[PDB]
Amino acid sequence: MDLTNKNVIFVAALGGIGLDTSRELVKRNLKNFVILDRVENPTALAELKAINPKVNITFHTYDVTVPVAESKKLLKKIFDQLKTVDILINGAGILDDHQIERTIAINFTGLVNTTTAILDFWDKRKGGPGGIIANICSVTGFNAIHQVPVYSASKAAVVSFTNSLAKLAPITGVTAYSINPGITRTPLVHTFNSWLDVEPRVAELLLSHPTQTSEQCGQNFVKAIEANKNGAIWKLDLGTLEAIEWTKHWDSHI
Amino acid sequence: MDLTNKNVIFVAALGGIGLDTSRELVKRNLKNFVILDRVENPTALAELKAINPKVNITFHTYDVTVPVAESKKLLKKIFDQLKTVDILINGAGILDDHQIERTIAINFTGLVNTTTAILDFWDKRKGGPGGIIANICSVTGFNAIHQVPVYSASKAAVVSFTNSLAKLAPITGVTAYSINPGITRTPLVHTFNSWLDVEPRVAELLLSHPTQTSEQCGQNFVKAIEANKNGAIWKLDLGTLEAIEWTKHWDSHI
Ligand SMILES: NC(=O)c1ccc[n+]([C@@H]2O[C@H](COP(=O)([O-])OP(=O)(O)OC[C@H]3O[C@@H](n4cnc5c(N)ncnc54)[C@H](O)[C@@H]3O)[C@@H](O)[C@H]2O)c1
Ligand SMILES: NC(=O)c1ccc[n+]([C@@H]2O[C@H](COP(=O)([O-])OP(=O)(O)OC[C@H]3O[C@@H](n4cnc5c(N)ncnc54)[C@H](O)[C@@H]3O)[C@@H](O)[C@H]2O)c1
Repeated sequence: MDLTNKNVIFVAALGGIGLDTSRELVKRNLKNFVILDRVENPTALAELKAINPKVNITFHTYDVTVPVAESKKLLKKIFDQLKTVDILINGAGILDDHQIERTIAINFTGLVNTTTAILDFWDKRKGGPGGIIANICSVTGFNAIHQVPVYSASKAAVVSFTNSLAKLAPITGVTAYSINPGITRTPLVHTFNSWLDVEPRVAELLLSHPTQTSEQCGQNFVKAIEANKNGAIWKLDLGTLEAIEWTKHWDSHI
Repeated sequence: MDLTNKNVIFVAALGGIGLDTSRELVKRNLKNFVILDRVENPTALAELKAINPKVNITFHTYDVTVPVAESKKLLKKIFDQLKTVDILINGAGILDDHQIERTIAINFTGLVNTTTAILDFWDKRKGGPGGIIANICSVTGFNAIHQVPVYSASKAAVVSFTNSLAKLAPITGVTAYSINPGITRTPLVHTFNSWLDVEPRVAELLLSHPTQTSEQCGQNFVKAIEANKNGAIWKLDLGTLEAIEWTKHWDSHI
């Protein structure tokens, strides 16, 4: 996949991992880079506009906890403007296991709802052109940080969901793969709440082991996009990029 | 784990898999068998009472979509009466990928919230005795039925969540294992909605392959309880019982 003159929507482009991924994407000579995020970051937006003024960067306010109808409304307006959208990147995430419902709504439900909304425009069954979805999950969706079990469970949900999207590609025309960063030095993991405070020092303990920077993660993120492998499960851990194999513990046979 | 004179709470005991598991549990000479389910099934309750009248069977109305505080209120009352609860079984589940939010709230969030509620009474850190949690998940949490990707992703979440609980047992005193039925002939899978109707015949196609009855599933369910393995991931597929090994794709090192 050649990103030149592509139309990309990035949900939550202006967060730690997002911003660094966004800096790399804008170097690729996108036609349109649409940022959907809950909160404006004018600094980050100004930066990204500086990096490559050939790219048309647009920002819409977007909370992923809104209902599908709301997402549909917003996507209609984007599709109306741009006509075609090549790539959707779902990047919204909260780490805070004192916030059980909000964790799940943002990390899992919200990702599912944006995806369901964009399938209205993409589904080949309704005559749509198909599309590519890049889901930011997490290595914690493979194997939990069990001191943040809710966070990890929500990421396990999106890894599964993403795997199922990729299997639906022949019906929907929409391919999908997950991007799963290992521990990355962003503000998200700087400090955070463990579930029932089983481990109040969970951030300090995590950053006592090998981490990666946002930038190395950013770089590998765009490489995974350009590889464009339907069904890939990308691990971006410790500055590297690798596709993991999902264990087949059971098969539905359909 | 000898079930004799134990106090068991079973969330959603009166459903297809539930009822058949409940029939086997009441044969074990429980002191107290507390059924929490959204809806009364008097027929099922009468049956269960008939099977072993030595067991004290109690029914409380319980929707798992209520807030933790609500679950805490209800559990307080139960713990008040019984004093001690040995085992909590979380069995609520809906299969219906036209109901995205409800699927996630019931299958994932609700499980997480009941668990979080009961830890108030169990957590050894608050001087509680600890406790045992049996989570009914699903083989779809290992490997999706991708025509019901939301359902599968919700079950992947609770598999993960349950694995993490088991790792937290040294801190909380609460051990936990999942029970993961293969396709079982209950009403749940008789007919159901695929996500975006990618496959309207998903039930008919699933029941064209080897299934198991509720009864064989029920029997194996109680065996897994009696094995009482913290951390176990029980597959109950095709009339059998086996613990699967979770792939270590990534380690947090904490
Ligand atoms: N940092 C890590 O170690 C790490 C590891 C694995 C996976 N992840 C995942 O990577 C992504 C970003 O993580 P990060 O380090 O950049 O965290 P971060 O705190 O820097 O920001 C994550 C992004 O989520 C967005 N967001 C949060 N709630 C939202 C909502 N309701 N609607 C829209 N956007 C919302 C924020 O605006 C931000 O842009 C998330 O999906 C996250 O869970 C992070
Ligand atoms: N039948 C299968 O093939 C199968 C396979 C694997 C896992 N499971 C899981 O087993 C559990 C029950 O499955 P089943 O086949 O017996 O389904 P079922 O339709 O017969 O009933 C499931 C139970 O969930 C309860 N429930 C639903 N919403 C609830 C809510 N809001 N609050 C409280 N309880 C609620 C129902 O009342 C019922 O007791 C679920 O976790 C389900 O997903 C089923």
